[PDB]
Amino acid sequence: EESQAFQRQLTALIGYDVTDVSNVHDDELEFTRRGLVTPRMAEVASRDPKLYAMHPWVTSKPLPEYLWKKIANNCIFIVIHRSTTSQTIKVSPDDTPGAILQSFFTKMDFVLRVCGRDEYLVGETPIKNFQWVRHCLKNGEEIHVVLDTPPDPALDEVRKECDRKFRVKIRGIDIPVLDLTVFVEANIQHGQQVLCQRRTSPKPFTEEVLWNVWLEFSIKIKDLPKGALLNLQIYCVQLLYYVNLLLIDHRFLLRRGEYVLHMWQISFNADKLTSATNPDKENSMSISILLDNEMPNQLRKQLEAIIATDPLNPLTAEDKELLWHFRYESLKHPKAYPKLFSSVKWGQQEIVAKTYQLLARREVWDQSALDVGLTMQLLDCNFSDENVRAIAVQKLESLEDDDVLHYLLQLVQAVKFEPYHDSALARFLLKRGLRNKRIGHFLFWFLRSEIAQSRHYQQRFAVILEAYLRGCGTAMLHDFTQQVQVIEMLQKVTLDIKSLKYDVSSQVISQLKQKLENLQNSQLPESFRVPYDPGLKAGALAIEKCKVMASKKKPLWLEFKCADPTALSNETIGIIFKHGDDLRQDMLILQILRIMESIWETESLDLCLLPYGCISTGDKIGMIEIVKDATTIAKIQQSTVGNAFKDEVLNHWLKEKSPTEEKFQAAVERFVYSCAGYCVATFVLGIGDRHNDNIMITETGNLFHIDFGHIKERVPFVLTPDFLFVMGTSKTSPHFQKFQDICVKAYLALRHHTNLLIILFSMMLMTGMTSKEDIEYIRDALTVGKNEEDAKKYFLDQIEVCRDKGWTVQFNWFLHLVL
Ligand SMILES: Cc1cc2ncnn2cc1Nc1ncc2c(n1)n(C1CCOCC1)c(=O)n2C
Repeated sequence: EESQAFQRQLTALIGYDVTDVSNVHDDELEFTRRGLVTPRMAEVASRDPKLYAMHPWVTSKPLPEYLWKKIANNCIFIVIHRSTTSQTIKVSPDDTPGAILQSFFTKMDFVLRVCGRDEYLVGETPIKNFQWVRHCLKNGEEIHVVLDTPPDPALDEVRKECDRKFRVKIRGIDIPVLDLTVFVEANIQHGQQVLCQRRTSPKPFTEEVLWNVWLEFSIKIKDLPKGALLNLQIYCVQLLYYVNLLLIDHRFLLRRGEYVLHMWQISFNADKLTSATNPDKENSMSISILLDNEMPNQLRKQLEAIIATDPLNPLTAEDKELLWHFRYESLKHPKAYPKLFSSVKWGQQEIVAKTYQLLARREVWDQSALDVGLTMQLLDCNFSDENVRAIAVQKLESLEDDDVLHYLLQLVQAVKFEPYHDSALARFLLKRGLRNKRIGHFLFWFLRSEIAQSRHYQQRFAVILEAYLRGCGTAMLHDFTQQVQVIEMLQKVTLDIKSLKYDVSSQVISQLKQKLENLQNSQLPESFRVPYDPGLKAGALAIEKCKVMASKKKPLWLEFKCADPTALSNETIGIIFKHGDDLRQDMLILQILRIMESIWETESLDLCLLPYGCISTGDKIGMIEIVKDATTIAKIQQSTVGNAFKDEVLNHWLKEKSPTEEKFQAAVERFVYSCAGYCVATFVLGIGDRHNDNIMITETGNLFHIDFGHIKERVPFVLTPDFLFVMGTSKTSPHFQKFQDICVKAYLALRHHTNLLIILFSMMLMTGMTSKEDIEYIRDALTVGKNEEDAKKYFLDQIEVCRDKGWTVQFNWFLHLVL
């Protein structure tokens, strides 16, 4: 009774009813729901109540060289607040919050919480290892902390509880509303690799097409591997409809009986591997089927060259036969594992057996230091083997919480490549999310994003999210309810306003202010956590400061009062609500940008990127962080010029925005670093040729790219004469020499992680955006196979292309966006 009311709560939180069984041909999902109860109960039981409640955000990574330079006399200052009194305490970087709290007991148990944020400085960790402390030192900000009560862990309450050949009969296909011919193609797939293919006779394409044909395959029943798919496709030759059926179910049983599968239409892609059937029964095409059944010196040199190549380089049959024959020598190299597991003939019982016998000897793999890039390779579309994939998830177990946040989005997307709903990787995301509130918060949104707009993976993700939500605790369930109610309310307003020329009229601005006033006094909760920044609690809408922006898509500019009084400022929380752009694509790029920032940190570099907050909430809709004191490069050009570009404008803008020369000199240095940062990052990703309306800058000189939704004279990246003027070049300058030095050092630093970026990219396009040629872009961009000296000049040439193009490209972009 109250059990049923709790499920409706979950349904509203998830955005999908998990109990629904109208779109299933088996009990996989229900078996998975049941399956995940154990990992859920196991993690809820093993987590420390106190640390789970306070969620301390910490890193074990060494403090970078640039932050060591910002700390004088091995002393950090912390301002400790309480009601009206605040004192500054000299703290050593190695001091534990427990020891610092004893100093505010002798110098005249409570907890140290960051001012105006739900972020605590607790646990056996030196302050230098707290992310917020690192954040403050990075931006040159004073650490303000408040002395208050630790939150009650009671609030985190969890509610109690055979030699025959394989064959398939194709009965027929049928579409309600369609003189071309048509045929059905049947494939036995195991991780992209087609083991066996069979076709039907072409019949005239009508509203109902019957065959009653037994399609005998070459592959034997015994040779079928677990995780193999019966891919059914309809070609008219152009492909129109597809559907997948797992030949061996979640119970290790060979699939039998009658099946009526509603197929997916066509507009490679993770959506093409889905075991799910089309929920649209009334309009979709459906298919009716029936089932009822030691090594030489030279070869080592050749093998080592194979192992060394990038993850995209294809293996020839020659390469594969070499890798397999010398699998035991190959097993001694963890970097070889993806290529070795691609040399496996999975449609042969004896070979798979030998592969499993091989995996028993994982000495080198197990002992090796974790390589994320290598681990990620084994979780892509090329590996359907549960045991192969499990060895990767095993390596991920050793990632610290800080690192899980870096890879979380890609890891959630990587669930799409899993043959079965319950999987080691799904369980891993469940385990990590339940162990940490920050991981859990993002995990919620990431999964909620896919459920909202992916009919291909909503059922699988909805099972995982229900599993999370059933163990996250009342506290967080309350937080997610407040967030879901707010965003649902605001999405309605976003779409309503878009429905009402690029001119923002008086009648439109009034209608928005009218709707927001109506929500405020109605059912909008008093406060809510910011989905892209869970540390911040937003309160009431500042209607006066709210507006509709003069754009193509007409987004909402919303401003909130901070719910936390303990904030040392009366700053408002700015959020943009937008319909028209695919923000899942923006989310993926931003996640890659943060991975690049972490790669530069390893080499003690800070290229000052601004990977702003961005959450996808539904179909072509979501929210974006308003970056305070920032403007568009085009708006700076519009203020002096109008519609033509002047080089002196940018440097002039930074001068008038600077109070002192001391702050202006810092603004120039920040522009040099940030420009170099975006120049390298956008180039590698192939999203460099951009209009200056899509590039922003802060009043503090920080340059940043925005609007990554959907991406002749071309340019590697945007390096315009106005950017070069801030560096002091029309020639060369000590700033421009510093710029080229940063670029090369940054570009070469990313090339040291070629395999990682290639995998992240390969996966990003498969789950977020395309063709083989689109994926191979990054190989050329990262100059795979070239030496550092040769690669150093390559990027220096790319910079020289920008200088030789000038304003040409920018000007042509201006013409493009004005028809
Ligand atoms: C960070 C960010 C990324 C992004 N991607 C798409 N929209 N979007 C908005 C963002 N945030 C932001 N913060 C402050 C802004 C601002 N955008 N804009 C405009 C808004 C329309 O597009 C051009 C920029 C301003 O005039 N100010 C003062």
